Amino acid sequence: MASMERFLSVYDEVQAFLLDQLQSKYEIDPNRARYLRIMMDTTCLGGKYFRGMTVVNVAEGFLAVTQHDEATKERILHDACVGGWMIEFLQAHYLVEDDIMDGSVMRRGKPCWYRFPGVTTQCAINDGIILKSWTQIMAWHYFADRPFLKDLLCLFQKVDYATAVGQMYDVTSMCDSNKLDPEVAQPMTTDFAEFTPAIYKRIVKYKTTFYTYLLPLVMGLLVSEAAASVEMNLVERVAHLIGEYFQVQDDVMDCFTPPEQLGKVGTDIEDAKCSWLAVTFLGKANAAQVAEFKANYGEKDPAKVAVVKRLYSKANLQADFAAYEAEVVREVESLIEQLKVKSPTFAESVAVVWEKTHKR
Amino acid sequence: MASMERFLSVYDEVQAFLLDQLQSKYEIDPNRARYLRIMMDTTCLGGKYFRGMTVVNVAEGFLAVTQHDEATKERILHDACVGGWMIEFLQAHYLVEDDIMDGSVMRRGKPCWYRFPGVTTQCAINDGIILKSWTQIMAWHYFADRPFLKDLLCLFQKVDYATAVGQMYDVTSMCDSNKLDPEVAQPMTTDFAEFTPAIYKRIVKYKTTFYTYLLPLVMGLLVSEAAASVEMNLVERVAHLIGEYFQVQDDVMDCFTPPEQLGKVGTDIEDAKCSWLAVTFLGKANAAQVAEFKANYGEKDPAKVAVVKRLYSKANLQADFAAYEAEVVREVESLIEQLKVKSPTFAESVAVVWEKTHKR
Ligand SMILES: CN1Cc2cc(F)ccc2NCCC1=O
Ligand SMILES: CN1Cc2cc(F)ccc2NCCC1=O
Ligand SMILES: [Zn+2]
Ligand SMILES: [Zn+2]
Ligand SMILES: [Zn+2]
Ligand SMILES: [Zn+2]
Repeated sequence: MASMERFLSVYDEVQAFLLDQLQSKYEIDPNRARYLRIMMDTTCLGGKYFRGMTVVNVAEGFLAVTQHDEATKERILHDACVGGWMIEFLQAHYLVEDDIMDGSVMRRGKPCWYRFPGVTTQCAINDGIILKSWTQIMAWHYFADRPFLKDLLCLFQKVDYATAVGQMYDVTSMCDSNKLDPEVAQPMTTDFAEFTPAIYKRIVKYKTTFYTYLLPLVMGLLVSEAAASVEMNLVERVAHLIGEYFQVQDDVMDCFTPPEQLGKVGTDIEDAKCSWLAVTFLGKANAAQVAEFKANYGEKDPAKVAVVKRLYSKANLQADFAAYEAEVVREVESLIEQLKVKSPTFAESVAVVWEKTHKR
Repeated sequence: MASMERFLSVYDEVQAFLLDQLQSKYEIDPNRARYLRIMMDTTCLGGKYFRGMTVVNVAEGFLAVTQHDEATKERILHDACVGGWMIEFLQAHYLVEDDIMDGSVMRRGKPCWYRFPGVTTQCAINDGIILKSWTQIMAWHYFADRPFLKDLLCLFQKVDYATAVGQMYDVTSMCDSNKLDPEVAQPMTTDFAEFTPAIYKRIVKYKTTFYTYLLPLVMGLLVSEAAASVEMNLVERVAHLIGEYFQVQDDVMDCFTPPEQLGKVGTDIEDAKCSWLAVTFLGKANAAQVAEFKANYGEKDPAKVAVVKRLYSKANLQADFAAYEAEVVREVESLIEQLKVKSPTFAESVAVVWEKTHKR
């Protein structure tokens, strides 16, 4: 069976399971079950399934070099699909909540969930809670007797928690640290002293790389019982590197990709986000460029946003990006090589993850 | 050592642990650690700690009848305190999110977290995420080698999930079920056909009773390794009964308790909530009373809210409440008795839970 149709089939199975359970054990009525079915479909489906499919691809890699009964191959691939859906639903939780937090309009060319007319924020905040709760229900049901259950649940929590901490680093990225204070409304930075590579890297490492790259890779290893085929520090290092690159591309596209192609009107400039473009621009600007950037950044006014875009275009940030891209190619290839000392197969899965990231 | 000072001491310990961990493993800076410290204190502290202290009281009960080394008594009480804080932090997560969902103003005579000037909804939604994530971090750290870890984490998830499903039942309680639909803005019910005792009971069972009563009782049993001293169906039945009673009192107080004493301006009438008062009023009203109630319920207009209050006062709902209260006294005493077949101690803890509920 091809991997993607397996993966999509298991979505239907897990949906049925969750909704059947709500009816037998949580007293749900058919109309609220329908509401939850629609919510799940709307929030979990229509992406590329990169994260969840990575769990399946890692597991397929190991299957090709490990002796197993056919039933065992099937069980492992079914666990990989379940595990992939936990990651997709964890993503779904964060997109629902982040779109409410950020007052976002669209996502993927469709309205954010909370903006649907029969949803509203009141329900959507709790729908997003449910999305994440479903990841646990899946796990406890499908993995109750599995030897990797403990390790999988402990990994998943950590990644969830890293993610939430990353969200805090992101939403507070335009504030001056020494001014954080629940009692006092937070001004935007005026010096941009915290728009540094190291501070950027911290935001991205926690907000994206743990759930997007580390967790799919390591879930593949756990459902395969293959964590001893790898040096976990190397898996972490490569995940964080690749994940950083992924976000740098997202940052660049928020600004320069046509909204119809983006799926989204990009607002990083108005939102005063600590983007790769802002940081890299500040890393090369002269005094006058820095002052013009300060006078225009983090303002809804379209005349000012267009000044920030003009500054970025004039500053030749494509040069810095190809330099960055070169260095990431270097380091990711070094790490892949180090990953072959213990697992050629695993290193090859990492290669494929890198290729899918480095092209899109 | 007295139970409450133990419990409060363990709060400080767990706080220190969480913030120290953020610094050593999650790259946090001191100012964001301070923000999280303040958030934790503001959201987790200043209640009565009923839920978390119930875990400690159940555990104390078992200690008084079970032979153990002093070090083991200390370990059990420390686990009970940790477990109690997981419940308090789970509550904190739901109050933060529910206050944002409901557009609430105050809670306990202080502003809702999201309304603090340096917080805002953008941060508060994610602060509430973190609150719940901290419950898992506590568990994995303090209970990593404990034999009850699996059972505790599986119970906790279920209770979390019941809670979220209860929140969905509550936020959708004024809608007609057959009209739920993400695509279509939801009208308030005009017939109130779903304002029934059974429908009310379902809302309350899931939204409150699992986290408020079931989880503290069963956590006490798990940290005591005492789940075999009870018939779990009886613990569930008693939890749900007592929990229902608790919410009926909250419902009555939302309407009739002075806001300065309530901690809150009560808005259940304006919010068109399926409250015990609404249901019980509809269960006894004549046609004219039902029509006046329909013309006035679920409106912000203070003239209409005062009409709904007048209808409730005229309808002598105190009578129905003392009748309800009588029946709950009957059934809770029956269940306590059934709980003595297997554990006098456990039954006595349930008695104390009932006494603290039935007086406040
Ligand atoms: C717990 N902590 C952060 C972390 C979070 C995760 F999600 C996954 C891995 C790691 N490990 C790196 C450092 C550490 O020990
Ligand atoms: C899982 N489900 C609902 C439930 C949720 C909980 F939080 C705790 C207990 C129960 N048990 C009653 C019925 C059932 O088996
Ligand atoms: Zn965001
Ligand atoms: Zn972006
Ligand atoms: Zn609410
Ligand atoms: Zn209330």
